[PDB]
Amino acid sequence: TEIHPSCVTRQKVIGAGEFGEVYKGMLKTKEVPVAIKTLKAGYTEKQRVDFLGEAGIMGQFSHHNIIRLEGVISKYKPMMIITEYMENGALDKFLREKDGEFSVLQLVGMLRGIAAGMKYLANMNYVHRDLAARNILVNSNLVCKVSDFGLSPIRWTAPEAISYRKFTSASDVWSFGIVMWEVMTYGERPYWELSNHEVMKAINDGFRLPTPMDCPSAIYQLMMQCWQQERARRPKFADIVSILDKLIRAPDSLKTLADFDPRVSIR
Ligand SMILES: Cc1ccc(C(=O)Nc2cccc(C(F)(F)F)c2)cc1Nc1nc(-c2cccnc2)nc2c1cnn2C
Repeated sequence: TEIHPSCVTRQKVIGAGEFGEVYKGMLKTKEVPVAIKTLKAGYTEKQRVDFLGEAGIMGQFSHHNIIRLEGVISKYKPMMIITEYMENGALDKFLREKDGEFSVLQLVGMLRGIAAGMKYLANMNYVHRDLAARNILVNSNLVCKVSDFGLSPIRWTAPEAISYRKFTSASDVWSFGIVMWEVMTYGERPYWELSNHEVMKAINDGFRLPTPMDCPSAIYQLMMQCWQQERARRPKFADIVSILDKLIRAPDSLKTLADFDPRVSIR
């Protein structure tokens, strides 16, 4: 959809872009709130291709858990990508600002949503490469929409994508496992203070993130299987969506928690 510049008003700056700013604003069709990514004058050929390519793929995406493209401005400068505005913003910040305020069923439902959007992207043969809670937006219905703000990560990346740039939907499944851990922990930093290199050496040496507090056994088992070293052994996003859907629809299944590895405090 081509949007006319007269239908768009920018208000706030809310981020930075490839060669532009990200704004909040209002779109006419009263006025829907929207987010606006601009491509400022002097952008390169390559930048133009990535910008309008991004706009095109977003326009072909149509799924509940994928950021919805309101429209594009391509015939006027600056060029713009206009999406629905997501009131609660990015999931990582959102969960960190709302620590403990959600039920396990709400959290697992946020994970089903993300995994559904990811299954859709993998099925459309789109490799995300930067799946993290910082790239997931949350609307006022707690509905998670996969997005990409393109500031690209090691900690969320599969070992083969690190080691030799093999980015696939199986590498996105690894990232999704990290996202599961981010969610169930209310936005804790994966591996905490380990450096990037220490994170790579811990993974390749077989360490995996431990269980979040208050995490259903089935949810930890699932993220653990997203972190298989052998990429062919990881669940497909269809497997993930399926398991999450069955857990949610039979919610007692989430009452069995995985053990939490503590630290001492004694009577
Ligand atoms: C304005 C905008 C422009 C682009 C995208 C986006 O996600 N594009 C994209 C690119 C590749 C792949 C995919 C995917 F497959 F994953 F879907 C999406 C999202 C937004 N919308 C927003 N951006 C930002 C934003 C914030 C900071 C930096 N960049 C962007 N904040 C927003 C919104 C909507 N609400 N809010 C709060």
